Amino acid sequence: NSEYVQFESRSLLSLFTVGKIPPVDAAALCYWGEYDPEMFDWSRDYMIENIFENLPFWTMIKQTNWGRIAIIALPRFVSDLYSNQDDAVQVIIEALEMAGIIGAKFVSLTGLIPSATDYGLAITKAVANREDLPKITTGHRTTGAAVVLTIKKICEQGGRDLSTEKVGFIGLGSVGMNVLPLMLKCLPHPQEITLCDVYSKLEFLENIEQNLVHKFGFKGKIKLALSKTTVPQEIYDSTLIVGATNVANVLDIMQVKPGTLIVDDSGPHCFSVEQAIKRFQEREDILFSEGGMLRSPFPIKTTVHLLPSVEKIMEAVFNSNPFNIMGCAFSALLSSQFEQLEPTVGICDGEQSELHYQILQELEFEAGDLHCEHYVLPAKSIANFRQRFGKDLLEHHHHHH
Amino acid sequence: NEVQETLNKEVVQTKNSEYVQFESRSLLSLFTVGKIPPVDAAALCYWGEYDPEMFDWSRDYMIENIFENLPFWTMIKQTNWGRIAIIALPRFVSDLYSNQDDAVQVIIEALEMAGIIGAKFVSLTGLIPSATDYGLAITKAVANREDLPKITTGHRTTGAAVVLTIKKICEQGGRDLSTEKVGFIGLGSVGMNVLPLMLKCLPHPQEITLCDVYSKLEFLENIEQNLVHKFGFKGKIKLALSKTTVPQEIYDSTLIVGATNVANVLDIMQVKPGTLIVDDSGPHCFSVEQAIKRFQEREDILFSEGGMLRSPFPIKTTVHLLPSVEKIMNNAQKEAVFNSNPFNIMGCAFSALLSSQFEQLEPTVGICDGEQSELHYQILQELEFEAGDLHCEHYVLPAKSIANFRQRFGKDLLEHHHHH
Repeated sequence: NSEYVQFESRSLLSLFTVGKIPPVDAAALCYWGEYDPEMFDWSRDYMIENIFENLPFWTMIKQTNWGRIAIIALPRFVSDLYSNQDDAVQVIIEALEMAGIIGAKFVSLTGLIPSATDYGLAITKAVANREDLPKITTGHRTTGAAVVLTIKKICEQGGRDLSTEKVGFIGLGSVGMNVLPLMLKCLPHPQEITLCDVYSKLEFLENIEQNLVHKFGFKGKIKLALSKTTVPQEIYDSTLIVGATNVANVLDIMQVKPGTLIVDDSGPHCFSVEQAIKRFQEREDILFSEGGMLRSPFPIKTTVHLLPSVEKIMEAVFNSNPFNIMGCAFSALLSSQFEQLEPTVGICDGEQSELHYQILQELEFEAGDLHCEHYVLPAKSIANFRQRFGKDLLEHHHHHH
Repeated sequence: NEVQETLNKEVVQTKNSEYVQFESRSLLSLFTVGKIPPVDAAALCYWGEYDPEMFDWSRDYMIENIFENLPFWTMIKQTNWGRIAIIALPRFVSDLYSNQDDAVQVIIEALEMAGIIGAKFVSLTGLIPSATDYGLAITKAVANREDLPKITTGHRTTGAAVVLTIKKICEQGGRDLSTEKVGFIGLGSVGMNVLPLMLKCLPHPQEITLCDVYSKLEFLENIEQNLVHKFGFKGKIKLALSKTTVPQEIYDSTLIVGATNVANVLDIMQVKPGTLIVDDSGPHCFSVEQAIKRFQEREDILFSEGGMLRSPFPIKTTVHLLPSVEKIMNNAQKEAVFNSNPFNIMGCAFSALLSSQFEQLEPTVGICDGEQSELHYQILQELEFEAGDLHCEHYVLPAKSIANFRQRFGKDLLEHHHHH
């Protein structure tokens, strides 16, 4: 019941081969989340062998004003990619072969696929000098641009100036190392920056601190804090929290002070999504949103083909914003339309993300409106937040517990 | 549920042949991930006739929700000369006869799929030619297109297979063709191919009887005149006209070559003892079960398929059943059809591979230049090809029974029987 979301009962691969579906220009690989024994009544290995059949599954088509992109689901769960890298690389190459057939020239590795494939390098090992396959990309330079666009939006809608914010970064990984230099070059420098990571990355954080004062030109307070399973209480003194970590529920959403802004690319989210919604509905004292979601100026027509096996035991996709598309997936389409936006493999210099930011703003792209998975923060609640939690009013709220 | 579900599966994973092998996963999907090499040709087929007892679904439900109005790549034939894809159109026999425009449309879509998996030529097997004006209805719709593989009716190759079956049924029966009174039932597409080819490659018979429906009298009269001038036939030529059932005149024939599409026109119980029968008809012009019953009790006839070829080397066949249908066949002998002669392949399907390897063998659309079949016959012989062993659908004639026929109805023994 919408012209921008339509379900297709027949296989998209078959319809393509009979000339009923035009080729795509790019593709994006995803996985089936994590296995839940209450959702499905099969075992994990039975679903991999008999339901997914160890084959890539072309499940979605997104028609944008800048090309078409196919969504292909690998026949694995997220834990299966981490426990066997060789098998994960193998199923990706097969998915790359299918993506090349349907016309894709670039393929994004969405979710935790980079974190499990040496950020794409484990795949380039097996591709060697093969050319018949489309080129892979982690899309993390576009994800970083989407995070910076969300920082800009959550501060604008919150009625808060970034230059008088105390920003805390949880997780300085591939996406994290793209956001921090890009944030300083596109937005006003904050009053304070806090870097937080594992003990293994102390010298790593110590480096970024020194790069912050010389190379990036940050002249504010820089503090270093280390996480042990959970975040140090020091991070709760931050007024804006930027999360880009792979460990889940590291931030206690009930310990953040009233008026905190949270931008989290992490999927899974570094905080409890359900506890954040409940606090926001009762208190309306926080702003939190996805970090890696982009909002296109023009709507996107999404065709959906569910696996008939899983379709029986299933809203979710129809209950979506037709203007929204993930920055990681869209990155493959960007590389296919703009040769200057080269694909990214592994962790490398994050300065080039400024090109992605400029292009995204040139096309009148902005971050997706403030939302977290299924929940969209209502505009009237955001307005109530702006009137109640300006910088001059943060000290005048009771911090529970 | 799982536990037993998996057990069941484990067992039927009998996959027992190095020549025939079942694949539970989609052949199209396995191709797109580089696990299945491209093919050189394809063959289009259909799901036979719908009988409400075989399947438990409605005919419309199966077309819309089981076939999903899409072609189904169901088989791969790996021969020593190329690979062929067997693609099933989402239609039955009547769906092709009742709507030609829709039949052409789904055929176009099948050509599109065949081209993607690498096929350069596509055969129209079964009754598809008779339902698409022998390909002309498809050629008119693909006009001005260069992106699709070329279609062919393959009837020049089926005709070569029929002549090869005539040569084999006479050799195994211990009979000489030059002392046979041959009767042709149906001078259609393949019939107009076998008659000129038979005279140009095998010894001329003593007598020839042309038999068809009434409206084609002067057509039969004209080819009769072509028989005496074009091919130098100096034997007796009689013309009989059939209506509903063959005329008694061809029951006087000792070798019967059927090439008609109307079924049960020849009474197998009226055939004189010692008669040899080759039939391409699909539906067979005779009752198959009555022929098996008479052959098992009396062993006084030889009958076989006409359009089946036998390759000198075995053929590796990959079979992927429709998962919906696979559970309805369950574990009966409908899956014992897996057991088949790995040397056997239909001449119609094999024709598409022949055109992809030999440029002199042009695709055929419409009924034309039947003599040209001689090429098809010559190359096939140079490749050491022969007709399939004497068989009729599921039944293969045992060698001991064929020997009993040759011992009792050989070349010098036919004249010493009751009906001469």
